Amino acid sequence: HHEPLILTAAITGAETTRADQPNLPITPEEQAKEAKACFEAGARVIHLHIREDDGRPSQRLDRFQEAISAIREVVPEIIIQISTGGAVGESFDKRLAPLALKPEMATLNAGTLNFGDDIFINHPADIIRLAEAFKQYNVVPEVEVYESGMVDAVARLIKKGIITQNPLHIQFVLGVPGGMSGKPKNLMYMMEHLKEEIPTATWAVAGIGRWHIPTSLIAMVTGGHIRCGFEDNIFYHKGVIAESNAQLVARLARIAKEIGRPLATPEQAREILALN
Amino acid sequence: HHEPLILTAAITGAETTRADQPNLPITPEEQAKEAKACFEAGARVIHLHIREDDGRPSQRLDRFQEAISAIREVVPEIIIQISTGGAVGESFDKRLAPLALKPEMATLNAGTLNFGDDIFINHPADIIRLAEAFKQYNVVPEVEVYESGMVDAVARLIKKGIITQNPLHIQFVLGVPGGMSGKPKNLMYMMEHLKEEIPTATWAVAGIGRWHIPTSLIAMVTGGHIRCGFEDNIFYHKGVIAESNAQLVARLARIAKEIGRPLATPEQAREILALN
Amino acid sequence: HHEPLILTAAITGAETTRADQPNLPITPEEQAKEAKACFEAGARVIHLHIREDDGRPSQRLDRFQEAISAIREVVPEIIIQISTGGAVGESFDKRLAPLALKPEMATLNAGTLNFGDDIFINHPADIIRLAEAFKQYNVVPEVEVYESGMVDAVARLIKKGIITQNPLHIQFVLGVPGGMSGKPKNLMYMMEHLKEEIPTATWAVAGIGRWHIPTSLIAMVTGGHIRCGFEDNIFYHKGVIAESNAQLVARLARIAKEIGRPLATPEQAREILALN
Amino acid sequence: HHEPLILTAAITGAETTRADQPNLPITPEEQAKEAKACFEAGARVIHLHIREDDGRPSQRLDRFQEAISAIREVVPEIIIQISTGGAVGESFDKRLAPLALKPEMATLNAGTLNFGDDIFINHPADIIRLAEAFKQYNVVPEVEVYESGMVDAVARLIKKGIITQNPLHIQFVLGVPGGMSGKPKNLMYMMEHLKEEIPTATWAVAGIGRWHIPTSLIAMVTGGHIRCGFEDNIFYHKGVIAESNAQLVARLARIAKEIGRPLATPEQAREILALN
Ligand SMILES: [Mg+2]
Ligand SMILES: [Mg+2]
Ligand SMILES: [Mg+2]
Ligand SMILES: [Mg+2]
Ligand SMILES: [Zn+2]
Ligand SMILES: [Zn+2]
Ligand SMILES: [Zn+2]
Ligand SMILES: [Zn+2]
Repeated sequence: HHEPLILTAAITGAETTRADQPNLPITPEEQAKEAKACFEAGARVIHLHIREDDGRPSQRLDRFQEAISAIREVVPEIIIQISTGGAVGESFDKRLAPLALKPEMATLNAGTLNFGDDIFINHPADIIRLAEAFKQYNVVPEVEVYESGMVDAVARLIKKGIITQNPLHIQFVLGVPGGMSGKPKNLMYMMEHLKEEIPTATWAVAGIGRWHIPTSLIAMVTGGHIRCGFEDNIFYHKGVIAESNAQLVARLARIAKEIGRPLATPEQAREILALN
Repeated sequence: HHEPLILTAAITGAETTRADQPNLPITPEEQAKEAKACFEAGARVIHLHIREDDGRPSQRLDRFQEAISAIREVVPEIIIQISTGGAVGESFDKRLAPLALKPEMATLNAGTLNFGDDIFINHPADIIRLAEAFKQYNVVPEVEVYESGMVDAVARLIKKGIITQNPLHIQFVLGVPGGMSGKPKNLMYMMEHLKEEIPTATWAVAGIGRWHIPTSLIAMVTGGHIRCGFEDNIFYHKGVIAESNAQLVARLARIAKEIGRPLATPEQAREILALN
Repeated sequence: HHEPLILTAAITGAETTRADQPNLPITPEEQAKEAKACFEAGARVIHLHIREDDGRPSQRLDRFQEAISAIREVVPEIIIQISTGGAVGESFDKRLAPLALKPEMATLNAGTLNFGDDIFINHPADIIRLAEAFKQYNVVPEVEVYESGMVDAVARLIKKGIITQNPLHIQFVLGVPGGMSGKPKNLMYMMEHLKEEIPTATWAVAGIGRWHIPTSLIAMVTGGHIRCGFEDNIFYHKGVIAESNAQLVARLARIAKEIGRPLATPEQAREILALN
Repeated sequence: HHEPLILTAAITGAETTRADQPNLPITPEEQAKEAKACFEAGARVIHLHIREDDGRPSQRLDRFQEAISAIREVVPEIIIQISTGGAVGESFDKRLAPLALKPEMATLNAGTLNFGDDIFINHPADIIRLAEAFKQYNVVPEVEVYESGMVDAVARLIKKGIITQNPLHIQFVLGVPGGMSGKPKNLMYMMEHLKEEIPTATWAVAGIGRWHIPTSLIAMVTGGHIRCGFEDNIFYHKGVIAESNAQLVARLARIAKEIGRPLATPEQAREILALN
């Protein structure tokens, strides 16, 4: 718990509505304002989904460029990580295309799983073509794993030379209905499983909904990094809607200050994530 | 390791070929002969997939009835458990239909996962309609779980009253490329996770390929039950093709005898699995 | 994590020196002042060792009565838990005798271990006669466990009817040089091992030195209770001396408030610990 | 699980009686006969305690030399590992002295624990002087661990350069009343904890009494080595006395042959244990 802590803010996502979370940033300007407040509260990475002005999820490259430019202009030092997951059911071609904008980092979903009432599909041949696109556009991946078997699947892609990023950054996404939950036994199992299978990988955790607090506090004291935000959780407390993404980031920064864990500077975040 | 041991023989499966495993039983008569040898070697359950005479996987109800009748006639006491998984890619309607034959037991796959180069699809709405069909035809399920999150998903179906079977029998299917592996850390994690989430559930393990021996020896001494067979593993030793499914069953029976774990009688197997 | 949190303050101990920790309470008056400040900061239990005015550890019943009375006079709501461990090397007769003062609670050390440069001795026959004295004097024990095997040893005393207290309160004491450390894998293992062996037991954790923060944050989100204080840790941060025991308690209360875990009232602490 | 398996036979011990186990070897001639039968059954190490002709435990160097010479004369290939634990209650000077006989290997008990009705004492200063005697006499240690905290204590002696043996061989001694039990969760925890704290250490497990089978089957498939014998367990099955130590060794050799795990040759056992 003395190693620097990287906080990611997943500020928008594909499914959160403005009716449930009135402070949900939808436009590039709203997303830039939120990103500045999150950076000042301690966030070093923004996990970015884009929306049309009507709130529907978007995959348009011009809209992604608009949001990336707006965020970059308010906080040049923040790391802008784009989502290649998008909205469940979106075509894989549309999910892959924004890598052509050459972001510093982007997500790489490592498997298929039932996801609420639907299926989040990542066909093995599509995972390989996405992994190949990361190499061609020189984008560093954040590999998203929702279950134990996805760690093994990623290890096999490393062994075959399909994923060559080293060190590799994994994010455990815990709490999806259909995926592994965020209970402490599970996060401890996952970090130890990852250490066995991909020994040099670094990791972060996203705890959906009620799992935000248990995943965050374990990650605090096990060297992991943490994601928070409206994409994953709109509540500050049970039954109490959050005021902003920055409010969620600031609580994690306050707990890190209480326990003496320093927040990573932008330079340290880029060094840990091998973005230089 | 003093509790009775139930051995399941998965004798055929959907993908194993006769060229790789010349002793693969394909016809109902061949499957009955294998089932008798497996029963005499210690198996109390047969996990049944059917094939056409040309070796292609089948879902025909008349072919399922032919195989069930042939096995029943050689060993009336064996438990015949039919597969509702079938061949990856088969239509869900064809996978569900054989429950109408009212077998004593059948498999119920609890989630979707990448499975080798393809996806084994179990849409959440199809899992619910299959669970409903088990109730209507008074069939006891064996719930197949390939990942941690599938245990939580099954617990939510129990909470909603969609799965009412109690005690419920779970089988951990470990070693699929895309699913959780069969390493000892994983089987220990899964039995403890299941005890937390579905405390009265019983369990078995199927260790695909190289995971057959590690899963079997852990299950031996943790009270679990074991599945073996050509569907999951065609080798008796690394690089040494097995002579029969009964050879694989007999090794497990010999190890159980060495350590003093009794094999379940047919009556004990039916009592543990709540088939009476 | 809405379950009430009981904070224990171990304010003095037997070995801490005022040379290392200038604000260590030594006398009954100093201990009463600290106990009131700890109670106001959120502590519901004081774990009490006594000292002579010169700072030497004491086992005298008149001195224990002086300290108990001084604390009760200024903060009657707090639970005063006396130590039967005392200073390593103390005679077992002197360690047992203060149970005759009929405190609400007292510690019951469940095994022997190397403890720094010495041995903390708890002979099996002495553990049994101490367990019998808890029954004789109607005192509730807090059972101190430093290793996995002490949980099994306590389970055997329960089976034999030597310990009949139900529910039983266990405290994991982690970080002793010679005992189990406070790394997160260990505290997760211990709570799970205790759930298997003594399913109805409640638990707390004391994290010695550098293990204070990792044990506290894991206990926060797993339903455990927490001990802090100069007996276990004199530092607020690595290389930063704590200002008082109440400063350590207040940090835990602030983290609990951040995450929405309520602090137990005195009535709830007595109900959970079965002190009524 | 193709890694060679080293079997140790702990043939006599200090406490086993011929009244409970009529075929217990007591004299040097009896111990030599048993050692040859154990070697032929697959054992590569003899863990040696000596007795007087009346069955009383001994620490005499002339009696140790008699037993070592008798075993070497009939089976020179076996590794003779002497006990420095001896009978609980024995003086530390008498326990250390036989290292002057310059055996190939000897045990090094890494902590104190309650042991049945007594205490097995290993004062921290005595552990250090024993570690120094291993260097003085050029003997390789087998470090005996009964609890998690003993692994940390050994790691601290390595850090201080008190133990310089590399690779270090640890034996987990599980099932002592007072020590960690041999349940599968515990052996999995211990091998993983040892991998975190002493990454290059090799390990074996001794499962006392009823824990012999669960520890052996887990070690079989996790790369560990196994100890068996009358010192730890006199029963072949629950309520079935073992016929000899070689009968216990032969069962482990049969299970290893069933699963395809080779037994170490004497040369491989000396290479793995760094005895050349
Ligand atoms: Mg949708
Ligand atoms: Mg706002
Ligand atoms: Mg196919
Ligand atoms: Mg044949
Ligand atoms: Zn996303
Ligand atoms: Zn099948
Ligand atoms: Zn104390
Ligand atoms: Zn011994």
